[PDB]
Amino acid sequence: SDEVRKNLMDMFRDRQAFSEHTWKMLLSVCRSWAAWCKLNNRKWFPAEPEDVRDYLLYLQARGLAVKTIQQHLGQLNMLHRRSGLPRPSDSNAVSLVMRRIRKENVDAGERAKQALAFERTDFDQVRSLMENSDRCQDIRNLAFLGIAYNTLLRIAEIARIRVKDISRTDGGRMLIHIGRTKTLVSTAGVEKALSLGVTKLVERWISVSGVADDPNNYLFCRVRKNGVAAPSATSQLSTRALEGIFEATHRLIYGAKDDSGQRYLAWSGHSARVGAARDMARAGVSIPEIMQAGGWTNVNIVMNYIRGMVRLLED
Amino acid sequence: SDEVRKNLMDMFRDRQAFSEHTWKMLLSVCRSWAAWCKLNNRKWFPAEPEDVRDYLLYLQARGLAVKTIQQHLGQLNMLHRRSGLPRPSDSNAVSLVMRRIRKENVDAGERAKQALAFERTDFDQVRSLMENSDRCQDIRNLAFLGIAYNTLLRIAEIARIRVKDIMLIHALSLGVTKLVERWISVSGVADDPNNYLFCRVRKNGVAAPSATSQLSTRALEGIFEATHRLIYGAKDDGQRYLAWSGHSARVGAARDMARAGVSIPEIMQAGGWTNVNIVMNYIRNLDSETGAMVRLLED
Amino acid sequence: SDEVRKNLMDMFRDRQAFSEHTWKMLLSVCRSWAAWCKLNNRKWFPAEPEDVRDYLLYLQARGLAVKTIQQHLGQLNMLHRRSGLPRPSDSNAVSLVMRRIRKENVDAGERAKQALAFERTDFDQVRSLMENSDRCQDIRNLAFLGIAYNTLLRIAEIARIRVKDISRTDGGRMLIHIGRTKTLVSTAGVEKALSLGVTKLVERWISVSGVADDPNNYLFCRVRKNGVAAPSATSQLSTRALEGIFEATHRLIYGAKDDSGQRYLAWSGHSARVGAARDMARAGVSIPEIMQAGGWTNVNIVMNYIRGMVRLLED
Amino acid sequence: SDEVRKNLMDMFRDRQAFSEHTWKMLLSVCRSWAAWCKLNNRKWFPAEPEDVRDYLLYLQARGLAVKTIQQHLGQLNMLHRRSGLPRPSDSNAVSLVMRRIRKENVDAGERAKQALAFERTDFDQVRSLMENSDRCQDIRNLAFLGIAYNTLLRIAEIARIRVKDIMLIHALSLGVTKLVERWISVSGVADDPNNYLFCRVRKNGVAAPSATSQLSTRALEGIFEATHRLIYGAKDDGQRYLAWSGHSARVGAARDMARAGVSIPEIMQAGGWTNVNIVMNYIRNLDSETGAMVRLLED
DNA sequence: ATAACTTCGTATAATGTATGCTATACGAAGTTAT
DNA sequence: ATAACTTCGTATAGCATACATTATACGAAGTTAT
DNA sequence: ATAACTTCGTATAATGTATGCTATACGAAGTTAT
DNA sequence: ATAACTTCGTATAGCATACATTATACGAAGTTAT
Repeated sequence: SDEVRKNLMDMFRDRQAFSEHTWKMLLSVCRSWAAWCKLNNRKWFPAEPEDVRDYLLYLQARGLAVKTIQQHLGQLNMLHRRSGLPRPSDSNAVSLVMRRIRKENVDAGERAKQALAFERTDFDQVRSLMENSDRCQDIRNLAFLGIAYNTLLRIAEIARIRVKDISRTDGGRMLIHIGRTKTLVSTAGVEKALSLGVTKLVERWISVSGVADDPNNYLFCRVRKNGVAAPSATSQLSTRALEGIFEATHRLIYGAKDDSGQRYLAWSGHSARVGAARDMARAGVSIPEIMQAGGWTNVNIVMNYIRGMVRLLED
Repeated sequence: SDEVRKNLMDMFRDRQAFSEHTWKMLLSVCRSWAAWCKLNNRKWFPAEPEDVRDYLLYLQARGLAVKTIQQHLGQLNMLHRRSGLPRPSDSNAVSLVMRRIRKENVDAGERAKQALAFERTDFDQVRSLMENSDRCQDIRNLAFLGIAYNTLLRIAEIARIRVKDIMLIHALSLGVTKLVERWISVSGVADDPNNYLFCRVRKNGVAAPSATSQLSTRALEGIFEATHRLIYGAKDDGQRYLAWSGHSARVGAARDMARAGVSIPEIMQAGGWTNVNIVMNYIRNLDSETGAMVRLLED
Repeated sequence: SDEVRKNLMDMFRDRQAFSEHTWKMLLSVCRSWAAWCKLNNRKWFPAEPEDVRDYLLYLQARGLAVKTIQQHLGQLNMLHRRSGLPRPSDSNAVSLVMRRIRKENVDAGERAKQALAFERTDFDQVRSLMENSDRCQDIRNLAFLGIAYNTLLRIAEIARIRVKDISRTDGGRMLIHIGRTKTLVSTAGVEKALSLGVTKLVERWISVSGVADDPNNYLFCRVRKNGVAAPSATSQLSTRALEGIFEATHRLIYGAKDDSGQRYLAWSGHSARVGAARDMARAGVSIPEIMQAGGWTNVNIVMNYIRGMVRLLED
Repeated sequence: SDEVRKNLMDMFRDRQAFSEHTWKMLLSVCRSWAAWCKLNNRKWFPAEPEDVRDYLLYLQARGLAVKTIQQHLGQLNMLHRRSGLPRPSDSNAVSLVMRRIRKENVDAGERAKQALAFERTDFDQVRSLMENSDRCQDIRNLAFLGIAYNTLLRIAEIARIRVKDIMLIHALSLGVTKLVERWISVSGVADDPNNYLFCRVRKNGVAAPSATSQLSTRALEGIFEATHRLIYGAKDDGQRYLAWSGHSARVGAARDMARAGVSIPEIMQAGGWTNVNIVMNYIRNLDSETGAMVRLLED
């Protein structure tokens, strides 16, 4: 069909309308789906409902998580819907098997996971250890951890900060302007206040690195084995390296991980959010304020992160 | 008709897409609706709008709650979506009657009901009455109440509890932890970790632990009812919530939890709620909830 | 067209799906529109866009309010949409003239009106005067005014209360259950707490009237010239009489109205809402709580009811 | 084509359905889009999707804000709805590009701007500098600033103020009420109640009251700009908000109003807001607004 | 030679909610050991 | 017979997941100034 | 005979919000009295 | 000439009203136990 070829060419040509992560997973699912179709002598595009159902069961049988199985279906749905075609999910054979895959796996004990928490006590501990270091990598890392906990920003947002995005309060506290997040894409954006303590950690980093030479340099950059920073206004410190800082900091304090293979055995990119949430709840900060602080325009995710009547039952 | 044959095969093949409780309800609504169709000379499948409308009015006449009538329509809608057929709810007729039936029943003064509170005042009173009893069933029945009150767990949740899951149940009170021990002793459930914590107790007075079979939720409701009949005698003279039942401990738990005064999201995470709707409805007739105008008028 | 005849017959047959006020205005607009069409040799059903435009201009020229002109268009839109036909508003000639009618009238100084407020001071004043009366009509009236101010319920809701809808708190405060309102139609409904003061006023009314003989008797009923109440479980005290109480109470304290002809010269059915709102704001009750109290699931209307920097500009 | 002829006649007949400001913008967007179409050999009416898309990219290249590009599309959409024609926004192409253009400009670090605060610190400083001046314009300019700060009225609102509407303006400060009097005297606006409170003042130094003509909002913006140039000299070295302008007094008013600390719905009803969005954005970089985590970290 | 990355691919979390699904209710028929 | 349940059917109260992306998680392989 | 209604018809308020409409911004061309 | 504006065009920030009912507002005419 011609319309399908054009609808597809129009999405491609304007791929920037979507996140590059959306594109990477579109292709990754398509490889995986194409691979399966090839094994089974099956036509991979206009995907056929029954073929998709079998493929999802196949993923279930490979022991994959329910949310990953949902990702595959989702990308397949998108590809078709934007092609002008009906979704696999528009057929009962696929909608029904997806429920089934969910209900069975859940009933077998499968559960989504959460980032191990990075809380105030952790930050205070890491800070008391590292704040005496004159190594430039230690000063960067402490400043990062501090921003992460303070703001609840996601690692991709922290990496996108440039020097010029940093303003100030009357009191001297740093304010960081954030344009794009996962949930919002506007020119207003949001602004994030830093405590005087975290502000100092950041100032010290700016001072030792020299990132403020260009207002367009990214606040965070790499540091090579000789403690010399490498500011850049066109390449950012990768979110993988930001993950590494979290992981290195955990290892510093707790040693090496298991060889179990499981995720979330050490701090990760989302550890400061899970932990700042818990800390606010524990401090009696209001449920709306917690939401305000970590960009959430609704309860739920906060609830999962925050999870004794016995107090009452006694006299 | 082949596309409905396939769709019905799709349904049967992936039946595990829905709980067995869902299926029973679907089946129950279909029997009822088919029976009516025959009685009244109508074809039950595919459901035509004028017949569904008339059927809904018949259910109204029969005296059923708006929510019940919504169940019958919803199951009918499901039966048609998982065939290739159009939902009766999408006919203009059925849409209109359901608006009518809803506004018309509320006018007549129909009200949602909810579990008669089982509160501290009631738990202590029961504790008193059968604390110094040596009958196994009394010992089991105090343990159950203790857990239901203190945990706010639903009855299906409590039937699945196993002794290996144990005080912390995957947090209990002082005197509730002691009471669940006195049952555990006399019952002998500790013998297999994979035994269910609660099990039958027969007329001889001996307990029968089991890893394969759990106490039915009906039995657990029975414990609440028997505890009410014990005190207040044969159930009130033919409607609902005239004695305690499953949720009674949940409803009553929160009422004391708020009457004692503590954050609502503390209450919510107690029962595992995340949509305050329901917790508010349980707690609503308490003097702490009377709102700004009472506070202003009293000054 | 047959479909049109059936679509119309289906709406009629299930008219109970709509409020009887919706039906009364459907017919009232239809009379008015039919009358105009007849004057001008014009077919009134399937209404023709240009005919409708002329009719709205005609209403503007008769000096009617913008919201009444909108009511006429609205009922005409409903009639057609539920008939299966396109709305007059679906045509540019009608959408455009409606904007114009709004913008011009507003620009000429026309403004929507509000109920004159019935506030705490008014209630205290009326109460101090009438609470010494042994007339049964005075006891009813004081109890009504008190419920109206306490609950912010609308007059139709107050009239629909039956004795059995009245429960109690531990403290002794009356609670009234309300099923249907303007905004909601559910079997849960809402419940409304009464202060101890207002509760007493109500008890006294129950005692002198004898409305509690039947739990199905309406709380409020008529009282004849000899002070004998007439409880009923099938006829309610009309909302027009409830309006009269408000108007009689105003006259008692302030005397007769102007002969200007304007609305809102004395208290009315909505006077207790406008006034309880103002009182809460003035007392620093939270904006969300005000909303909670008068059934509003959103700000705006509260704002209009609640309407010196100079405090700040001075030292 | 006759149905578009009628629809365009519908538009012209009921033109008062839209403000003249709306019409100017519509006209401005149409000229621009027609000019482009000719330059690039495309038909400007009816707008085909691929051409609108290319036109939107051209606007991006031209360096315009996402909000500007939304204006051009919106006016084009209006032009097509009030004809019988389909909105270009409803083509898949245009939908995609607008997503792209938006995400792509935010990436590049484009930011909404807003009026440079005019706050107490600034009002007192200006008061100082031209309080003891006897030039009419200085006396008028202090009165205007006084009102703008104290009322938070928009400039179009202030141009329409008449002396019969007057201190209460259908509430002013002590020293602002005094300053508006000293202008009223020297100006002689009190002479006709239907004179506008603010009027021109010519190079000779005499005022010209008028009931028919008001000060343009451009003049009122001019008062803000002249007051900035007076102090800080020729405007900052080619973009926006480098001096005060219309809303400057509004933005600056709330900043002090919150820095001084008072309820946000008090602030909102001051300026006539009812959607906190904007008031929050003005007040946001103040130490009182730094949120729970700063409060927690500082302990 | 190696610290400290980057780039990459599979894997999976997260982002809000309305009404479609799944719970409890409870009279009562059925079942089994005492 | 019957206590003390289980299974059932159908009433009614009460949760949680499908939807369309966009983000992180983490081992591994390539990179580059020391 | 009349208080205290009821019923009724025209008239109009109210009920929530998203993005379509209407504001301000500001360089600059045009205008008029000094 | 030029101060001190107004009119303009096009940029960008910021409100408010169309949508589908459902309710009240109030004078007037009919009603009914005193």
